[PDB]
Amino acid sequence: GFLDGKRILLTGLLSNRSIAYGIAKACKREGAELAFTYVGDRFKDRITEFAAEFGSELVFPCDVADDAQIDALFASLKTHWDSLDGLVHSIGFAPREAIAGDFLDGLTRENFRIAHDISAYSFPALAKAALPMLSDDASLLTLSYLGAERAIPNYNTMGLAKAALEASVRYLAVSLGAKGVRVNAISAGPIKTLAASGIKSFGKILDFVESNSPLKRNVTIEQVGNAGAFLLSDLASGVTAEVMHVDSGFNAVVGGMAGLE
Amino acid sequence: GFLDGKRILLTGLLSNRSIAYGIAKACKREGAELAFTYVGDRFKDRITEFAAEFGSELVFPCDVADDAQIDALFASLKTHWDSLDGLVHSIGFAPREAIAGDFLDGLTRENFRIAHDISAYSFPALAKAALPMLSDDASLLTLSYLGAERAIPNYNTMGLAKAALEASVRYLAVSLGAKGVRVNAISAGPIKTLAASGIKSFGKILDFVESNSPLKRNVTIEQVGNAGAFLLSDLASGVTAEVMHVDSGFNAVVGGMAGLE
Amino acid sequence: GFLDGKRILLTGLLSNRSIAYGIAKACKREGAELAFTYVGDRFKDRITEFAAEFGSELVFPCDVADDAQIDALFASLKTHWDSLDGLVHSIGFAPREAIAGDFLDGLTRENFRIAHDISAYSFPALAKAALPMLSDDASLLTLSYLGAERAIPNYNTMGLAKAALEASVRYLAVSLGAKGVRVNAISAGPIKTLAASGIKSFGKILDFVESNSPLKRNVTIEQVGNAGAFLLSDLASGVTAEVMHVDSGFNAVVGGMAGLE
Amino acid sequence: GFLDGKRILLTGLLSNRSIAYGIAKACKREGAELAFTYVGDRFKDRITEFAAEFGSELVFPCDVADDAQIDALFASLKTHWDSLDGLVHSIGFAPREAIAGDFLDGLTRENFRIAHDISAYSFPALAKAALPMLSDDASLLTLSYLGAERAIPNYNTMGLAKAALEASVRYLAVSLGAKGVRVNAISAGPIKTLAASGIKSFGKILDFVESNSPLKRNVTIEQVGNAGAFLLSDLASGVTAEVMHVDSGFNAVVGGMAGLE
Ligand SMILES: NC(=O)c1ccc[n+]([C@@H]2O[C@H](COP(=O)([O-])OP(=O)(O)OC[C@H]3O[C@@H](n4cnc5c(N)ncnc54)[C@H](O)[C@@H]3O)[C@@H](O)[C@H]2O)c1
Ligand SMILES: NC(=O)c1ccc[n+]([C@@H]2O[C@H](COP(=O)([O-])OP(=O)(O)OC[C@H]3O[C@@H](n4cnc5c(N)ncnc54)[C@H](O)[C@@H]3O)[C@@H](O)[C@H]2O)c1
Ligand SMILES: NC(=O)c1ccc[n+]([C@@H]2O[C@H](COP(=O)([O-])OP(=O)(O)OC[C@H]3O[C@@H](n4cnc5c(N)ncnc54)[C@H](O)[C@@H]3O)[C@@H](O)[C@H]2O)c1
Ligand SMILES: NC(=O)c1ccc[n+]([C@@H]2O[C@H](COP(=O)([O-])OP(=O)(O)OC[C@H]3O[C@@H](n4cnc5c(N)ncnc54)[C@H](O)[C@@H]3O)[C@@H](O)[C@H]2O)c1
Ligand SMILES: CCc1cc(O)c(Oc2ccccc2[N+](=O)[O-])cc1F
Ligand SMILES: CCc1cc(O)c(Oc2ccccc2[N+](=O)[O-])cc1F
Ligand SMILES: CCc1cc(O)c(Oc2ccccc2[N+](=O)[O-])cc1F
Ligand SMILES: CCc1cc(O)c(Oc2ccccc2[N+](=O)[O-])cc1F
Repeated sequence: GFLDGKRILLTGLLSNRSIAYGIAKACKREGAELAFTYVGDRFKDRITEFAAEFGSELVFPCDVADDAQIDALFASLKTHWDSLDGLVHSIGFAPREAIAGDFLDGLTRENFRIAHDISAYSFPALAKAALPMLSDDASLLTLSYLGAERAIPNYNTMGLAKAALEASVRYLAVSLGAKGVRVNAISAGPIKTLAASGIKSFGKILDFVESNSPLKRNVTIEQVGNAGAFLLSDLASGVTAEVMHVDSGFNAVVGGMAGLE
Repeated sequence: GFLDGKRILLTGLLSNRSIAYGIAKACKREGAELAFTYVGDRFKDRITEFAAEFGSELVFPCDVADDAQIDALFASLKTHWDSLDGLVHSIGFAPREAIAGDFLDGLTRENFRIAHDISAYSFPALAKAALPMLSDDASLLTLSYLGAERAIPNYNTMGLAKAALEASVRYLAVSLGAKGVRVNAISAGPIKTLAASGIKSFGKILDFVESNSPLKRNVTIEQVGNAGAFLLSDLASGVTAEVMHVDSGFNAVVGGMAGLE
Repeated sequence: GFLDGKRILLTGLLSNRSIAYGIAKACKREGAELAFTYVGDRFKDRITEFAAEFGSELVFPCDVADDAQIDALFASLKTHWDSLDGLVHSIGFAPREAIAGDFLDGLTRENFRIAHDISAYSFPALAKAALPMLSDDASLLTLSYLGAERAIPNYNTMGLAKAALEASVRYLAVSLGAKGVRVNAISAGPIKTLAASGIKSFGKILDFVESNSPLKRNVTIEQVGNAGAFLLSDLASGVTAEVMHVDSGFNAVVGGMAGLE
Repeated sequence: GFLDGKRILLTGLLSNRSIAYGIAKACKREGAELAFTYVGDRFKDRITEFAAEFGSELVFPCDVADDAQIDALFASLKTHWDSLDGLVHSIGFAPREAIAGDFLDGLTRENFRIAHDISAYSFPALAKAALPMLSDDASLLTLSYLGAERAIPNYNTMGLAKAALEASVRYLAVSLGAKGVRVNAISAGPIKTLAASGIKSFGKILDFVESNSPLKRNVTIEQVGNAGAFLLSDLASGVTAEVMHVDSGFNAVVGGMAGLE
């Protein structure tokens, strides 16, 4: 397909319901060669299997809290791939209390720190670490959420982190653009994933979106994935510094103002 | 490719440098069946040829100033196509003085009217007229410009018109979304086209973008086209009500603040 | 107060519940000298009284559909005021069907035209007509609504018109800024006014905002008015081309995603 | 004036050119009672003097890196003021290399951390710490910059930090709004201040803004201050979760596309 020959590294493939699984599946379909990261030796087995069902045996540990692992990841990858065409950043984290209840109740310096460190800093950090082996027409993708633009209940500290994440997309696009590398994000709609379990009221959000988005339907990892593959391909070569919504248009409306119909 | 079987109507193919030419070329490449509109019997010959080099003999007059022609277009098309999968709105107009010099000097009620009528109203108007023969997973595309979001010199009345155009994308996405039809826009960067001749300082804008966009390069009708084809395809089924920038990221920076280096 | 000596013309004072009434009241309070417009000889009596309770006897007919009345308004005003410090644009209109039910059902070329003509074009048109007697530090205010930014049910064609209105703010700010005149808008929240009667589901919107805005309360013409007076004063001299929300922060959240609590 | 009786705490008054100095001066003028913070015992003398020229003897150390000082600040203030009506957050920091040259060259985990910790986290942290003594109609103000919205040369890591700062405004507005407290920001234009010295190319930016903003002029701490006082007053009671530009409209244009005139 439109990603033949492209070599792409995917982070954040945790289960068969992960957004990164859908992106991987679309990229593979379009002819990319894939490689994967995992967090912690315990998960090496599960990820090696995932990579195998995508025709890949390239897996590398990367806890983004750890500078050593970030540098090692790309030293390791470089032994297998001379150059890297795509990077998918599809990871994040915030302590329970930082994404539950009131925004201030759950706010601490450490909660703020961790959330921004893992969910925002890790993207340009991965970009920097990958730069030497990035090809000139490389493309970097990250995943964001509407909670960066507007206040969403329980999203809280992540919203702050995502807004910084979206800003890093713009600074990264400038910093890497002379060379030719593009940098974008997808602002995905609610998808039932493992991470989604940390958002109490996710089911409520999910229902609301289904009811109120222009398409009257929620998105899938296939849809987010197909847009992933697009942004990562040369079809999207005129596109950088862009936060693309894949949320059935939910971002663009003001919904739920029917009154107990 | 990813538009096999899709039947798509393109407006605004005036020359081999038109944005609509690039979109057509990408769609054809991806396996779409195409049909075209032209303005005025004089141009029937030139467009019939364009359609022929895309493997199509379906051409239909449509001056969007004229309700009769809008209704006739889709009565005519319906005799050849049972259903319509894609509509490309790539047209517009504003009187010379409305896009030259000071915004107020060139402002008149008629200039305002014409500009909005042709450049903004015609999109949902085409959408409405096409609705009966639109398939459920149809996709409608229009072209906008950064002048809708921020004041650009000489763009003037068009900026107002484009902002209304971008709003119509959102209302159209809601209005047609229950049925399943998606509605989006591409905010394209400066491209040397016939319409571009109406913008004095286009060459200056073109230079500035090349110099200051993250990618340090201007876009092409191929790049805008590839993103067209994407939005029009099922790869973009999670995407509606979206204004997608295809401008090498220019929208996202504040450029040219080097001082006589 | 902070508008002493300022001479300000207000449009759109229809009743004691009009947004323009609140703006007038705040400006008067802050020491402005006021003048008013009315639509149609029938309403001359009601407006002359309103002006009297603001200490003013300056009233002038202005149907913004009519170029003659726009030019006459400022010829007339010029006989009483040597110079103009403030202009409040607080007017608009769209045919019933254009702001009811589905966006496409109510869409016609004439409905589009009228809506944009009265609600959007009239602002820069008033600005142009007023320019000769505008003082260098003059300030122009218009009123918009969140329906310009995001699709709101029933708002429909007005949303398109408001988006053009908000764009005209930016082009006007550039066009009049060298001279020193500022141009801004207030994106007001839902307020029970005569115009509000044209929006079926206004009560529903009103309830939703009260329930879901950060302040858990709706705004008043006093609040919109106080922000009016601010923007019109020299306190706001660093501010132009700005769309300021006065809506208890409603614009900035994603509300109502509680599920049948 | 319009802040009589209000008791307001100001952070970030470092010199007579600080933005916080201008805000203080406007608030005092409008009848507020003021109190100030300073960083480090060395600066106690300079700030005690500043407070004295505003009729205040209330000064309190607060290095926002330090949880102990944040809690102590409001224990101390509470001994003098029963309740707090206003808080001005006008502080920040990023290591030299984090705001110089390329965005990636200067990027480190620690640089990211410090920048976000001091420039973004400290605002809601101050809000939380102040909450018990905040009155119901209290108002909190922070200062941001256009670098949060679009990539600006050399702004780099601060841009990320400011975007998180602006998001915290929205989450804080929701979290504190039921009680009635408002939370806003001013996105100020370039002003020659001590902090400005950390931005090489500040003079270039300053020149560009003067040349290209709609008002053809830069802003002052008086202008930012007057808008401060506004947001902090009951005139702005309909306004929360708002990022208000005070930058002569620079944000709203695309400037400098004249070509070597
Ligand atoms: N699911 C949604 O509704 C939704 C919507 C919009 C955006 N997103 C975003 O998409 C991305 C993926 O999340 P998801 O929905 O696929 O759920 P997920 O749980 O499947 O993926 C989360 C990933 O975060 C990774 N991760 C956590 N801490 C890490 C660390 N220290 N180092 C490396 N990786 C770490 C996990 O390993 C996991 O793969 C996230 O950035 C998330 O914010 C999700
Ligand atoms: N070229 C650029 O720099 C640029 C950038 C962003 C957006 N756009 C937009 O892309 C679209 C296409 O313009 P272009 O750049 O391809 O130049 P173009 O001249 O090739 O296309 C303009 C089209 O407008 C059509 N048109 C004018 N009046 C019409 C009417 N009454 N009825 C039907 N069609 C009419 C013309 O026939 C022509 O096909 C426009 O909407 C334009 O605003 C252009
Ligand atoms: N009330 C709300 O909820 C709300 C919210 C946001 C914005 N707005 C806007 O505020 C402005 C004022 O409306 P309102 O709420 O005060 O209701 P309103 O009915 O009191 O004011 C409407 C005004 O429109 C004027 N008008 C209509 N046609 C006109 C014409 N051809 N020429 C001159 N004037 C004409 C009317 O005379 C009337 O004064 C409008 O622009 C409206 O869109 C209202
Ligand atoms: N000057 C500009 O061009 C401009 C433009 C937009 C926004 N801003 C913002 O306005 C705010 C004020 O900066 P400024 O322009 O007045 O310059 P400034 O140097 O006068 O103010 C900076 C302040 O940061 C304070 N600060 C630094 N580290 C601190 C810490 N650990 N704890 C407490 N305070 C600390 C300093 O004490 C100083 O008062 C900043 O947030 C800045 O980002 C400035
Ligand atoms: C409500 C939408 C949503 C957004 C996320 O960023 C998301 O992913 C996370 C949520 C909380 C903490 C960390 C993550 N994450 O994987 O980045 C899950 C979701 F369901
Ligand atoms: C500066 C970028 C630009 C934007 C357009 O919308 C554009 O197209 C038009 C310009 C003026 C009037 C009408 C059109 N148009 O074809 O819609 C051409 C351009 F060069
Ligand atoms: C839902 C909020 C709202 C917005 C308006 O612009 C408004 O004013 C109008 C509504 C429809 C047509 C015309 C106007 N108007 O006075 O401009 C009334 C409202 F209640
Ligand atoms: C270019 C405009 C500008 C923005 C700032 O946030 C600014 O303030 C800082 C700049 C760098 C680091 C820290 C600060 N700060 O005081 O928050 C100074 C500026 F000149």
